[PDB]
Amino acid sequence: SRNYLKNPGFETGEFSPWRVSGDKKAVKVVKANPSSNAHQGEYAVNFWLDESFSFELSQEVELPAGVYRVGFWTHGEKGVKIALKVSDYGGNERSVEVETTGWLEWKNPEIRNIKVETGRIKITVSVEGRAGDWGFIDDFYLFRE
Ligand SMILES: OC[C@H]1O[C@@H](O[C@@H]2[C@H](O)[C@@H](O)[C@H](O[C@@H]3[C@H](O)[C@@H](O)[C@H](O)O[C@@H]3CO)O[C@@H]2CO)[C@H](O)[C@@H](O)[C@H]1O
Ligand SMILES: [Ca+2]
Repeated sequence: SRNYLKNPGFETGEFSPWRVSGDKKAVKVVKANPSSNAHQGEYAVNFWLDESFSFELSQEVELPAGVYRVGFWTHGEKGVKIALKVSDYGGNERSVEVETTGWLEWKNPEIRNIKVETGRIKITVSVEGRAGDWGFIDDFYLFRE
């Protein structure tokens, strides 16, 4: 249960060391109100904009060789396109795609059986929304299997 991602729940109230790329103004760390918008703790990433938007959240990690799994938790407006990607670990990029389906309909994208041979991994989440779309991202984990 040791989690290899830093600030995996945004509980500092800030992004660091997660990088935000793309339409940054679409994405914030917020103190969830109601708290149910977060999956753990008090804070979550919330995205929203009044026009269409795309962004990515990423973090790179140095890790012991081993087999790992990565995932997180999300919910939001019906039809927002979210992808989880892992790269730089030794193999080709792996991904999984999910769409949100409404408020508090939690999704748990996950990638398992990731054989880290480079001593590194990069975790990227991509979000693509239409005008007015929104959602929450929280509670990342990178575990050794
Ligand atoms: O079931 C409806 C849900 O709406 C959510 O609200 C969405 C976003 O999560 C929220 O960020 C956004 O709010 C805008 C902006 O970010 C905020 O600072 C400002 O005060 O209001 C803006 C909207 O006018 O609103 C969208 C919905 O439009 C709630 O997060 C969720 O709890 C739930 O009510
Ligand atoms: Ca949290």
